[PDB]
Amino acid sequence: HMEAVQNRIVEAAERVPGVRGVIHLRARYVGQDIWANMIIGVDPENTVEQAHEICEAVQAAVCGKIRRIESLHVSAEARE
Amino acid sequence: HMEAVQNRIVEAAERVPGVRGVIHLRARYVGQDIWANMIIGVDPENTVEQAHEICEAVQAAVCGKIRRIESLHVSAEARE
Repeated sequence: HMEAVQNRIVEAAERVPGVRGVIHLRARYVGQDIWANMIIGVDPENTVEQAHEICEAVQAAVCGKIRRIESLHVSAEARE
Repeated sequence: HMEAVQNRIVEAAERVPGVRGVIHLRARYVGQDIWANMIIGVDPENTVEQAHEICEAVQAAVCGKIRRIESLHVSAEARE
């Protein structure tokens, strides 16, 4: 029953400047810890550097709000 | 192990305009649901009506962010 935690991850991610939706989220329990992988949408006209910064901001925001997450990998794809 | 959920309640409550800290929070599981009772601080110079509105706003904010809560009673006390 991972809906509640995944809902929290998505909402946290979406509240970060530059996030155009969560394209993909795979979360799994490793013991009582969550390890996750996420792909966010970003403006196709952002620079690669900006997209990297937005990914780092999502990582901080999400990990800050969901204490059980012990690994979170965030990548980005162009989204209009 | 109610720390994580109680931390979430407190943080949610504090982010509501007019909340001057959480003075008291008693939360308990009833099955897999949380029932809670909270006292917030408010400006002593707010009206009784305003304090009521702030309590209602905390109730909405908290219940909106913590899905397992099925009852939340919020009251207010003067805090400088």
